[PDB]
Amino acid sequence: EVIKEFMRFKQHMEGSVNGHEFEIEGEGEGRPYEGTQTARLKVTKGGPLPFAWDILSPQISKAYVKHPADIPDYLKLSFPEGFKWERVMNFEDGGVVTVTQDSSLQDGEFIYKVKVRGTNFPSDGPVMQKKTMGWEASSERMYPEDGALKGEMKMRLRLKDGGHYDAEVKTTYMAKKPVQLPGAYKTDIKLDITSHNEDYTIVEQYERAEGRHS
Repeated sequence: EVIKEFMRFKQHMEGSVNGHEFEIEGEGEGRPYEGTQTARLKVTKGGPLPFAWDILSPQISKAYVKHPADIPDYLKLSFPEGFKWERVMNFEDGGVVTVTQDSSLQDGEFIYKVKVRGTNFPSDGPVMQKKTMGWEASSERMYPEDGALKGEMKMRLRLKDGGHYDAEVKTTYMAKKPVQLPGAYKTDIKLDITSHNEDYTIVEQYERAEGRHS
């Protein structure tokens, strides 16, 4: 079986937010059938970033989602060739992030390449002023459509001030081969930033994700 109980990944991310270009490299590890993983990220070009790390954190791994045996695990089944995903996050204040991502399995390790584009964040808003404080737990509504797997969710970012800053998120996950699509279900996800240096040029994260019937 190509996906072992323990799997590492390597990751390259590039992109721009509000005109600022960056690159990040990461390495992570986790237990795909348990839905858990951690990663060490570092900003390798464009640091320090003048925006909140938190808009980048959900772009850093859906092979690590626990599934019950009766929900086909389309994204695990796609390996070793892998899958691609594309996402839009529409933030409440008009900011937008679009993502394209490629996922493959090479010599026992997952390989991620991510391209992130964000724009129209207000300069006095919480993203450009770095006033965010991590994501509340999300529930992604998963469903087959057009021969792909889609996910929808409202994600909420905590704010330094006590409130929240929300995004509507839409993602399309497309396996490189037509492995078995599931029926509709939900995935419970919680992502934590477990360590960072002051300017977030060195960051660690943890995520747990588990699918269940809806």
